[PDB]
Amino acid sequence: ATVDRYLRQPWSVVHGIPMVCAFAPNWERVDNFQSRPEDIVVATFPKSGTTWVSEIVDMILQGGDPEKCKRDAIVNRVPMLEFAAPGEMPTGSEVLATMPSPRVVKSHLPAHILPKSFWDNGCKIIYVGRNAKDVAVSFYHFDLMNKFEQHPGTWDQYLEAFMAGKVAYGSWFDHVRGYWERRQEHPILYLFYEDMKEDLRREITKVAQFLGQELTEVALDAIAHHTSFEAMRDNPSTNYSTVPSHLMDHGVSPFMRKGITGDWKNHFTVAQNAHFDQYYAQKMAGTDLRFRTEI
Ligand SMILES: Nc1ncnc2c1ncn2[C@@H]1O[C@H](COP(=O)(O)O)[C@@H](OP(=O)(O)O)[C@H]1O
Ligand SMILES: O=[N+]([O-])c1ccc(O)cc1
Repeated sequence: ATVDRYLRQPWSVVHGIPMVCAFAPNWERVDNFQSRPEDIVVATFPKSGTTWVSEIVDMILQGGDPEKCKRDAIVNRVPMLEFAAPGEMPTGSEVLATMPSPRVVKSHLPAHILPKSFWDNGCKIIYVGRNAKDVAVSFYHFDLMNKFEQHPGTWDQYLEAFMAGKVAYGSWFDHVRGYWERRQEHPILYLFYEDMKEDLRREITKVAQFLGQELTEVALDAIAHHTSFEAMRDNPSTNYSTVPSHLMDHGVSPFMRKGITGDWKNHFTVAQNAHFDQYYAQKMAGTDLRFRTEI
């Protein structure tokens, strides 16, 4: 009721970055967020594998036992730093204040507005990047179903906004390059969604090592089995089916939508693809960061 006036509103702006309308009021709760050195941040541009990696991390911290990951939904096990639903739920920052170390913190904030406390405390950041074409498709369908978002209109107009960095959380180009460069002065494990599709066990192993956790072969296989797309799609703890329909209309588009690399080929027109490829090449010249659009 009270949150309704924030839903389906145009983006607000915080520190020059487009922001979900409901999340933007009382930004100081974010700017002044009190982190701990043991915090683990799962940071992504939206729709790049946040939930996937969050479940992997929580599974690793539970020793590979899926029962401890079924006791609550992932939205509560891994709170989103900047989440807010004024008048209906506590903010993510308030929920995190009460959680025991090691806290797992999800965020989509670009590196330059991630709260300074994280950088000062050297907090381990696991960043996940995904190729921009698949991200755009996933984010468009997410905005169709998620009522916190401004309505995206048609796909062609959404794609123009995406390429120009007008969507919530800003420019994908700036986001992925910012955390790629920031690893110079901070402990960051920079993962690729496409690598995880190619060889999930290889990436789980890298996450475990970054976190200092040793996995038996049995625990590694258990985590890989429980973090397949099919498993996470059918798991009520990870598939977001417990979110009220007035916030996420799962009938419009499910959260666990397709889970592949290359769905952009089913949405980009021949013209859109050529135009996107030409712009992307200009915007990504001068970084060594590279993404795969097919595996
Ligand atoms: N175990 C998994 N394996 C492969 N893809 C997964 C996955 N879990 C979620 N995904 C996909 O990651 C996207 C959600 O990303 P995020 O958690 O950052 O919001 C969605 O992509 P699609 O819309 O392309 O299906 C979701 O289907
Ligand atoms: O991950 N999330 O829950 C999100 C991501 C993007 C957004 O605009 C709102 C919510």
